[PDB]
Amino acid sequence: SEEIREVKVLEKPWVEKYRPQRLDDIVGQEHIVKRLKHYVKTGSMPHLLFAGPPGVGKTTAALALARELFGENWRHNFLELNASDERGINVIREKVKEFARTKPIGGASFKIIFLDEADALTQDAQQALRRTMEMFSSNVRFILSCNYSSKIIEPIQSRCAIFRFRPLRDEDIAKRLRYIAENEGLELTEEGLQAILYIAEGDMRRAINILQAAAALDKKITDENVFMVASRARPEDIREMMLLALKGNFLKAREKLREILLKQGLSGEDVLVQMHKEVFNLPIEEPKKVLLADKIGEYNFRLVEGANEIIQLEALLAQFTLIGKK
Amino acid sequence: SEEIREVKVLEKPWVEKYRPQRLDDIVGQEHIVKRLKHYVKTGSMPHLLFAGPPGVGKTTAALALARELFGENWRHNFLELNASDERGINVIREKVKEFARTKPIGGASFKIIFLDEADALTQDAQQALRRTMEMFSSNVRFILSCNYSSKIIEPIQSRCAIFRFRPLRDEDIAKRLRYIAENEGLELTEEGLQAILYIAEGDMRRAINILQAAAALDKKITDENVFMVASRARPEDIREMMLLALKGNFLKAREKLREILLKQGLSGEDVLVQMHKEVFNLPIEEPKKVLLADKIGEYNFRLVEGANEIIQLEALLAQFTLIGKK
Amino acid sequence: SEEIREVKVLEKPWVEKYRPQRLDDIVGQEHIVKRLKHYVKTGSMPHLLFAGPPGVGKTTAALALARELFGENWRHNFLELNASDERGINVIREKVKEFARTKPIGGASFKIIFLDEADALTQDAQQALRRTMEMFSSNVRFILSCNYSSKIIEPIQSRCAIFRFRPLRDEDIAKRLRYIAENEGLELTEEGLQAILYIAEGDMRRAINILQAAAALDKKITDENVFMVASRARPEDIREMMLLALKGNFLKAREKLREILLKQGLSGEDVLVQMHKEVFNLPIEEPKKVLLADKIGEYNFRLVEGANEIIQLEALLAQFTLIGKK
Amino acid sequence: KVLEKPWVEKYRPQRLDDIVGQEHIVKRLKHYVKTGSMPHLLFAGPPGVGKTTAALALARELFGENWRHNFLELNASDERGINVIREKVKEFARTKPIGGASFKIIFLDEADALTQDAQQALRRTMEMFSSNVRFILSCNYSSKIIEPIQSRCAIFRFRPLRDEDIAKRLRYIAENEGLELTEEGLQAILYIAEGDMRRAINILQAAAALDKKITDENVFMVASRARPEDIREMMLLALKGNFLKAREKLREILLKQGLSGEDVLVQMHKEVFNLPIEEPKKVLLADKIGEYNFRLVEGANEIIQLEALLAQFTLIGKK
Amino acid sequence: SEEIREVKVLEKPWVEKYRPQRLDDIVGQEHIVKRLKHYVKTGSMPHLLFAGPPGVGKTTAALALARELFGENWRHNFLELNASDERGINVIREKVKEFARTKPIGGASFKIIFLDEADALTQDAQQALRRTMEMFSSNVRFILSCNYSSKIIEPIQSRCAIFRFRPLRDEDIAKRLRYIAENEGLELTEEGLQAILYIAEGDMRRAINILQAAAALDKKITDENVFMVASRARPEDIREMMLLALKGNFLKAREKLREILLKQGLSGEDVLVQMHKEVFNLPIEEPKKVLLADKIGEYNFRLVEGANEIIQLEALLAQFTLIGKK
Amino acid sequence: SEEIREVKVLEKPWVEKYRPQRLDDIVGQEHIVKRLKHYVKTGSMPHLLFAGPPGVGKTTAALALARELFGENWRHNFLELNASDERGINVIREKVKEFARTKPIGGASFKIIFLDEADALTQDAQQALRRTMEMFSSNVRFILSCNYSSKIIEPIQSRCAIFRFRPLRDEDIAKRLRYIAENEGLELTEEGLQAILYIAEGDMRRAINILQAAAALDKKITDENVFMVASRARPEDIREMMLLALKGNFLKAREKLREILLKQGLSGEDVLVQMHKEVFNLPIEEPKKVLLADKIGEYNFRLVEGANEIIQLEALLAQFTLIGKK
Ligand SMILES: Nc1ncnc2c1ncn2[C@@H]1O[C@H](COP(=O)(O)OP(=O)(O)O)[C@@H](O)[C@H]1O
Ligand SMILES: Nc1ncnc2c1ncn2[C@@H]1O[C@H](COP(=O)(O)OP(=O)(O)O)[C@@H](O)[C@H]1O
Ligand SMILES: Nc1ncnc2c1ncn2[C@@H]1O[C@H](COP(=O)(O)OP(=O)(O)O)[C@@H](O)[C@H]1O
Repeated sequence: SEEIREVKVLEKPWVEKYRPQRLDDIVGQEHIVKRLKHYVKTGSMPHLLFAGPPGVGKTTAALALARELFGENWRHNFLELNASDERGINVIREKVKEFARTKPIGGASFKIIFLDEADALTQDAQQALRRTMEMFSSNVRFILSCNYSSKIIEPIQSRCAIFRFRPLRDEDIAKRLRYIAENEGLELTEEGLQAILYIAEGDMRRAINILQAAAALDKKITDENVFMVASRARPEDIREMMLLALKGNFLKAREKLREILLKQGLSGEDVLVQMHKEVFNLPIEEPKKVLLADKIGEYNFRLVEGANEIIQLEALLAQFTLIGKK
Repeated sequence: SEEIREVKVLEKPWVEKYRPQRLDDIVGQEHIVKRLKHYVKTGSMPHLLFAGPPGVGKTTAALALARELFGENWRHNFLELNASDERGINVIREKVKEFARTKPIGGASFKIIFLDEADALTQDAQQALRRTMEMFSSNVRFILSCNYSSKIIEPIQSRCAIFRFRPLRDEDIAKRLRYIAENEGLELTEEGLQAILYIAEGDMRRAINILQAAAALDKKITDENVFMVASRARPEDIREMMLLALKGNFLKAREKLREILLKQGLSGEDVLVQMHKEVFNLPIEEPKKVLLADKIGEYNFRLVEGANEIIQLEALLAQFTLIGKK
Repeated sequence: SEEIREVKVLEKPWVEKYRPQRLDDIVGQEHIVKRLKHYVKTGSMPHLLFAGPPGVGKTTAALALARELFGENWRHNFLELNASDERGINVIREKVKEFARTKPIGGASFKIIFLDEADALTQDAQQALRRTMEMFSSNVRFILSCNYSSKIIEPIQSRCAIFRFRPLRDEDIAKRLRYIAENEGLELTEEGLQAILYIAEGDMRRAINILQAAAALDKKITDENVFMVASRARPEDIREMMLLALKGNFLKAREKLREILLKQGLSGEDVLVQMHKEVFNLPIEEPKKVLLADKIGEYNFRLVEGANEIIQLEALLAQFTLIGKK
Repeated sequence: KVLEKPWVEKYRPQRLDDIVGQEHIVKRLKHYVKTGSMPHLLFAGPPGVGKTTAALALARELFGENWRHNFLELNASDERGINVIREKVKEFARTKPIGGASFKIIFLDEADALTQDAQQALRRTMEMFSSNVRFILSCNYSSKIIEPIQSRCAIFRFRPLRDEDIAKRLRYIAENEGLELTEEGLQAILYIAEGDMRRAINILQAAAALDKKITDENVFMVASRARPEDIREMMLLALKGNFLKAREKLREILLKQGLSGEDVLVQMHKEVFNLPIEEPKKVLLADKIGEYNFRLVEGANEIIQLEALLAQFTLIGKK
Repeated sequence: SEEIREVKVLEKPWVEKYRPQRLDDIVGQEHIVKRLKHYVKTGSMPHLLFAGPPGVGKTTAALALARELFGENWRHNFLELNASDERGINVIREKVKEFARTKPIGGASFKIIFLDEADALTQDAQQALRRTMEMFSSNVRFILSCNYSSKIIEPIQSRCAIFRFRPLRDEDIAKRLRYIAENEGLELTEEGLQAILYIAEGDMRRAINILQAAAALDKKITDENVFMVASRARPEDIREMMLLALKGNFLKAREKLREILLKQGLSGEDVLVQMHKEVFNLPIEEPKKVLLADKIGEYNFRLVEGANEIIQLEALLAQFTLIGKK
Repeated sequence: SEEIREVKVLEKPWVEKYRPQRLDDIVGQEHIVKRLKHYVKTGSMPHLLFAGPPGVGKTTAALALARELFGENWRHNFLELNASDERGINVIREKVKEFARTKPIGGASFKIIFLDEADALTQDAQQALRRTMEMFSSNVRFILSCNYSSKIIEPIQSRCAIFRFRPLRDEDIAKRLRYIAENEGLELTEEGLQAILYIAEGDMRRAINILQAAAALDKKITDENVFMVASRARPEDIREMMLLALKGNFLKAREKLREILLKQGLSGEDVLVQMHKEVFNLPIEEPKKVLLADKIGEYNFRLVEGANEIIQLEALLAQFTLIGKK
């Protein structure tokens, strides 16, 4: 009757389907929320600037806040625009003037325009936005999302309360993953759990995206699949490949590299990045880590210029055999 | 010579003549074929993301699926567009805009678009295709081909079923080469065969294009003609050249090189890639292989850095900055 | 009946709320102001050129000169373009053809175009400007802003009344700090005051913007809050990181970088910028200072060109460990 | 009209005095007409500077209205095989002249293109019908022609034309073909041709192929070279300390004109000395331009890189 | 009915018209002449290896030898071939087979095959020659010509009598020239002769070719014409360009270079060779000559790789300005 | 016919005229020659493995072995192949089996196949040789040549009698040179002999060539002719030149190079070869010797690629003084 289990899990993004709906559902940002609640509890708040990584809270809170601030009106008093991609037409001109001119729904004191990826706007775009901002201050309240506050011109920055979102701890990312798992028919094995936490590195959205894609292959989330979904390899394999080289077993490490490459089908950059991570979890004297670190930097730049992936990766492993002889 | 033979033996691409038209006519991608058959046998499939090398199954598996799904109605329900060659993102979100606006043919529930070289798209481009993908999510199903899944933005990957195509085994490649050989009337010499395998190293397409090419020169497939069209020197020659130089006969290694570059007029990268390969077929101590591998990586970069004019030009402008303030 | 404390402070930029609105309200640069009062009480004034540090008197003085020569419409006879934020000497020349186009509002002898950072234009550009300055000379007067009168060409300078502003002392702007800090109800801690001073680097505007942003974070203007909003790290922390590297403590330097990166949430460019500034306050010989300073620029080039941030940033630390040894 | 015939082959000098800028050469050429005696001639230099103009202009004065036969014009870059160069000549310099002088002229355009052996064959052919015909070999560098042919030739080195010379000629074509030669466009055509008269005539035309009005824009547009002002700005930005914006402008240029690393590179080379900076800076830039031209060159010399690598094997070879 | 002198001067190359006919006429190769005379005087002669520069006596000697060995029969019994495959190694070993499979004319005991540029053959080729050499050793006698004996394989070298030709002293060259000047009614000025000798550096052929070229321009041989037809600028001029660049006048040096290039019409390599010849004749400190010699070597190699000449030449001049700042 | 002394000397290469005929003719391997004679005495031998450097006795002895075992029939029973020559050894494998097929001529018990450079065979290649070593062990006997026995697989080593040839010594080489001098009517002087020994440095083949070449100029072998025919300058001269450069006397070095070049007419490479050798005989610290040597190698590469000989020689001498004063 219905579609296949595969399409059922791929249709709607788990990232959205399970985004917390209230400032009390959000996690790991405890201090950030306390500040936000104060707003909703007193119907008073200035323009906001949410700085930090993607998938750690920002837009979840930008929505939750509006929700607890307008109840059933959030959707009629909250304009979500994405500066960068610019979803649609001139999503920064005639669109706003409309929303901005009308009034809030309910006894609401103001509206909210959530400009996501604001730091993607040129200095000029930000100048215009500065005016377009102070223009309807009385009616609209801005919530600017960005990677780095230092990428937003000061005129705009001085009119905002700065919030700095940081990565989330594993436990928190884990609780959410365990929940989505149970409430989806998944058999989240612990190996698969750890495999997701490690890669995700504190980015909730990222962990979810890996969890979902994983489930599409099978309801039993195994680490082997966590790795097949992300262009990732087993952290254990990457280390062996390096140690083998360091120890002096260049040919063998070339062998290992060949396997990881064939099994995972990941890119040179993918391997390089994993290499840069595992190198620091190696029983190697400090001085060798210094040399290793420099080499990874240099080879990363060679890849950027277009150098041959396999040739460069093998030349890097040989460098390891060289740094290993000391 | 061959009067008209060199007109019929090469008028139609043997890759688009002997290309499997049935999922079960595909070799090497077993577990992938299994999954694909399950789609045609349910009428439901989500968006597809095909990751791996070229000429190894990705496009024949797209067509062999359109066939088993649209019967003779494939040429009108299955569209193929190259993400790179195509003018741009817009032209892309355009051609599909008119294709996915009219229902299928033959009662098929949906039509299919095949975006080849999808990772060739910029991030912004992948943002456009993303929206367009969701826009026509009911009428059309997308099959995105890419060299690495890690070069496709997460929003799109979290909506596709991931498939990883690996290189075909030499066995299967030969099985099909003999076939095409018989039905085409060719003296498939044991030599010329091994050549094509050694050069193709897993790439079905590449192996065929070469086979057909050598045939276009002479009905009898000689490893001589293989290397000729293959634009690759004889491994024996490459190894000799490198071995001579290693012995200490630079002057002689250099003549050998000149000859090669003279005969088949290969390229710097051609020779380099062949040298990278043969380093591991030489009778030398591992430590020497370590060095040679490092050196070949280095000259690969020298070649790359040389042909990357923008990187050079910008490094120049930066030199100006350190100068214009001295 | 009142907004929360956070909203009161932010509502208007303190840099304006404490801006000498009149010529006779400026303190510190007396000799200069008096000369400016000669043009207000005479009606006649030539093209001008202000020389001095940022936020030391340049803008506040020019703005005041538009209130005593236009009345309350200091906005309909006073343009404001930034030579460095503008394309070139065309988009700028065009803006002067649309401003001087229509005679000054009311009975106004002429309008005024405050070109900020004029000495940021190339000399071929400073020519076109000199050409444009005169052509409209009649209806519009200019107030070219620069950092050094010497960075302005001859054709220009000879036509301007050179006003030079002296860098306000460090404990000088401190006055206009403890003031506003007490006039706005703030427990401006001594540390924090010093922290603002270190980052302000002689610019009052930046110093005010930092207090306002810091005050919005809490009543007590602390150092932890001056950095968090400034998007910078404690100079001691930067230097300690660089020093820790030079000494060969690579591993420790890494963690310092991680901490800074994690907590303060800085950007690679942010870090690289602070590294380049704290490298000269190092208990190190000048020769190493220049080398290190160039390495920072080398790795930034890599970043500008697409290299991986954490990989390169750490590679840079290793260069430090390596350069320390030599 | 419109574009019936290339201004070049149309407004080409017919007399040795119609030629300008190669005075030392013309004076020597008019000594041949004056005595009716002349040896094999060797013309070396760039294209569009006077070589063929003189070849024709000379043959006209040595044969008069009757010179269309006493002048077999050939082009060395012919069908791979000089076996066609001995039969076509076997009968040309076998048929003595009449009406003209005591000999015939065979203008072999681009003679420095022949291979060693081909040139040695031309040395016997040259000597074969020496009494009948007289050769006029045209080349880029006389150093490409074998000495046995250089010693038998009177050598003339055609230099690039000066601006004043080229300019006026363009004018005497504009004011007779319905054209407006403004100042922005003139200084433009000149700047790009760098003394090449054929080029400055193909640029004047192509730029007028949009309208008689020759604008500095129509000029750079038709041609490849980018706006000197742009290249110059980019460098000043860079020099001024604004690497980011310069990088930006560069992309522009490339994105616009669609040029190569070397074209842009030569253009930079040219404007460096045309910059408001002190001399010492020009020293450092000059050095830096050379360095990067070398990097680009080295990067593309696949033989040198490969042999450098084999030389390295030799090193690694010694255990 | 005569011809203009310019015409009578260019009818036949003087290197030929005046090439010595007898061994006794040959100059500056005393000892060699004697060895060869002993062959004609005894009818006994082995294979020969003539090593040395071009235009100093090798060919003349080979010919003069034939003339004395075969009288008028020298053209019949003496065959010259350019090893530099004036058609291809074999299609040259073929021409020697036809020529060798026949009896000598006039009743002489053997014929001569004079190989020009033997040292231009690869080792494989030189190995084939050694065979052909041994094959007809009884009928033919080979005279192999090379720049350096060390470039000919030992097997061949052992079967030959080595003759090491040297450059000719100026006196020797002067005589010949003044002789030809006498016989051609030219005015060889002291200066013109000094120029010719300077430029020829001992190569008789070269000297005579310059004389001839210059005579074609005027019975009066002036150094102005010598330099002009020899495509070399005068020493004093090259020295000026260097001293100009060396004292700080880079812009001037460039100009001078421009003049030389345009005036005399040299090449990039021509200027470098001249600079190398003249740099040691400058009133400069030894440490500077050391840095300049190193630079000329570096730039020579850049030209060898095909770098742009003007760009490299100006860049080299800039190096003179830098080195110039003691 | 009665040719002059010279023609008689160059009649045939002395290396071949005096090639050791019998095992007692061989010089310098006394112990080995003893084992070899034992085989001829008993008419039987196992497979052999010759190890050591080139031109020191391996082939010579192998041939001398075949001559004594087979007498006049050696050429029929002794086959010599080169392992490294893959293509040829395969396009001749048929001939080999043929040699191994037919019985030994003259009634001898077996034929010998001499595999030169047997250590250029891979592990599998060596495994296969072993197969055919046993296969025909009854009719043919193998003599494998290599640089190191350690490069031949244990299996194959187990089946052979190992012989380790060592370098020859001046004394062995000098005795043979004396024998030839006597058997040719030469006046071998001490200076001449020591000169030869010095130039040949352990190479018997080269030593004989130098002697023959010198005998062709005179019957009295002087150290003057030896250096000349060998195209080498006085070793003291090369050393003095380099020492002069190193002390900082670049100009004197240059003068010396001039004198040398004036006295002989060597090539850039001739000089570099000698420099490369004499640098190791300078009273210099070893690390310097390695620098200088590397440097000569670098400049030889420019020369081989077409650089200007004299310009590079001078640039090289400069590099010496730059290195010295450091
Ligand atoms: N504290 C959190 N609690 C629960 N889910 C979270 C939290 N932070 C992020 N997420 C998840 O990550 C996704 C990314 O949105 P968000 O956190 O606002 O970051 P961004 O600014 O990159 O959009 C959300 O859809 C949500 O599922
Ligand atoms: N020693 C010499 N005596 C007389 N003429 C010489 C001598 N050396 C060179 N020449 C002249 O230089 C020309 C070059 O020929 P030659 O000396 O044989 O050198 P190559 O073998 O390089 O051609 C000859 O035509 C001859 O006129
Ligand atoms: N003892 C010797 N007596 C005479 N000549 C020798 C002797 N040893 C080597 N040679 C010379 O060296 C050449 C090289 O052969 P050989 O010594 O067998 O070494 P390889 O194994 O490298 O071939 C011989 O042809 C011969 O000219």
